Amino acid sequence: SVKVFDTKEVQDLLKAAANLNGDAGNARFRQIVHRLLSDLFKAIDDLDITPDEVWAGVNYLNKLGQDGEAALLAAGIGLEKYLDIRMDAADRAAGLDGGTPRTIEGPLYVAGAPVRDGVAKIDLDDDADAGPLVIRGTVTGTDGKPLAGALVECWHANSKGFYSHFDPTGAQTAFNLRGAVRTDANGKYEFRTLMPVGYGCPPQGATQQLLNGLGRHGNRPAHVHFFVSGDGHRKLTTQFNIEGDPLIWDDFAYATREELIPHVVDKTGGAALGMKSDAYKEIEFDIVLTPLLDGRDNQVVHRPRASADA
Amino acid sequence: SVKVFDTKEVQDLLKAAANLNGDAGNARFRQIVHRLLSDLFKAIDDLDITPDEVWAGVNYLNKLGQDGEAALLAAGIGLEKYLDIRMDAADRAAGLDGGTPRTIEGPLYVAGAPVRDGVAKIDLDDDADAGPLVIRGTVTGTDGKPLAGALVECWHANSKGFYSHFDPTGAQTAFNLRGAVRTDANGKYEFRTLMPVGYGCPPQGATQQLLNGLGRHGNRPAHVHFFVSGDGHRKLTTQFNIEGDPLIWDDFAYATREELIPHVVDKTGGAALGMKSDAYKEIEFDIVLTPLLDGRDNQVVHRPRASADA
Ligand SMILES: [Zn+2]
Ligand SMILES: [Zn+2]
Repeated sequence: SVKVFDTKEVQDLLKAAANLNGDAGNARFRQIVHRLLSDLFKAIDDLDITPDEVWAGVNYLNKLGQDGEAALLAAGIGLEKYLDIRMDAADRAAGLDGGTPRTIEGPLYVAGAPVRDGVAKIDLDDDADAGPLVIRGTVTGTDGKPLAGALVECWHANSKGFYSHFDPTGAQTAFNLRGAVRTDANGKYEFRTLMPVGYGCPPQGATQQLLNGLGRHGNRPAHVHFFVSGDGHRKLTTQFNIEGDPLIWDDFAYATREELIPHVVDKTGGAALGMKSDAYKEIEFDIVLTPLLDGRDNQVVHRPRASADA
Repeated sequence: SVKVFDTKEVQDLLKAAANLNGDAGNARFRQIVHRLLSDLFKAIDDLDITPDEVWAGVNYLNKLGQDGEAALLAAGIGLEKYLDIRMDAADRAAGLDGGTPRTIEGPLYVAGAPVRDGVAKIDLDDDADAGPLVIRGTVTGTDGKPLAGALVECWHANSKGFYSHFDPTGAQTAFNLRGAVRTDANGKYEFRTLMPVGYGCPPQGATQQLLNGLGRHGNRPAHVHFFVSGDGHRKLTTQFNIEGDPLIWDDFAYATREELIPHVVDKTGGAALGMKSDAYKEIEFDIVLTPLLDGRDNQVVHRPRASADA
């Protein structure tokens, strides 16, 4: 067995490849690339990764991008959760850890949903196998005061586990099961929707291929995603899990938090809300936002996101 | 900046994501994934890589695979050269460092070229801007005796810097500038071709995008690729560079070696050889192969490769 990482030839190659001694340029980017390349080269050296293994990994990266799944893989190997862990640690160090917990966004947000006042009905497509669901709650700040005019956005899957704009069967209308509500004067919001079923990775796709190699499933428990925002407060990325889903603590993207599992309550009187049956389920999901730090939101995330027109 | 990498929560997440403790999955694959993931998480912690930075990297991985350029990036950030450095070290440790030096294959080999005995004309398409070139040499073993019936394959670019089967203009015939010759009884091979000009990355592609961010060019000096094989000997991947190219020691893929820069000789008498002018250039490139180690070729590489019919 041979080791070459700590040799002058290898260190010169890394310096050249990242252009550390180049003209003035993007020093931060060169610093990051040098670190990632150095770590990769050292891992190849330490584990004696063969050329055949490396070229299989290179081939995998081609498939990953061809499938458009790099952000799904980021969820599946815990990187997305890891970013939340680092934001959580920064919040604890600054006393901003008293609100509704964050969790991962996932890769399926779509911008452009219509904003309603107080109540939105977001099931645009018929879904016979999904029962009616009312999600409602109150938004407050950590101080305790309800927040009027706060913007509550949600998105979730249908009974086949698919999201609109990402449904491979093409069966969904634009913005089905996606919507936004401005809270009323008492901080209240309400979504009228249908019950989600859990998501699973595209079985032929790159993420599931890698999970298969690891001996891992690619499934998520049923859940609903949220963005919540409002004047004077930081933007919350969160979700809640559907109580009783047996995958709730075995999510392939590691998103579950014990504070984010509200009760599912059987109700009647559905016709008064325009639901499709008298019997329906209600989930009360109250949300607590944190104030800005020095007038700034130190944890909002910019990433590529889909958009569409109504 | 927070430091969370060493915490139990993060170490547990890494063990889960790579399924180190599961019964299922490929053991070697889980080990490699855990190492790469652990190193990535530590780098993010150490350099305080922001979520915005991480998601830009994720987006880049999508573009890289969409462009089909993972193998081109592997050459461009020195990973392909690095594999050669590790193979060279193994050969030194085993006493097998006495042949013509290896260099990188690159991503543009195509299997299927018609095999000729002794001499092959490989410029099938006219190319007015490239002058005539003869490449000839003798294949020997490390003992200095000629190897008869050894297979010498070469491939190189036209005057526009493009290879057949990878020419985005579609202008080249199958196997243009791609040869395969079996050496004669005296070990000799000869190719009659045109002079290559250097390759450059697809300018809108992912590899050049990353190089642009580093402040690096994506150009190669003019060169000719070789595979050389023969019974009882290991398969050699190598190249030679055209003497005098201004980029000869500034290859973006770091492939140049001092032993692989043969002298270019001005000749006359081209018409008798079937060349398009009386004056032509000649390059003598002798090749030394190494015998098998314990009956096996311990350095042959299996990677995805194109193929075509003549
Ligand atoms: Zn989801
Ligand atoms: Zn080349």
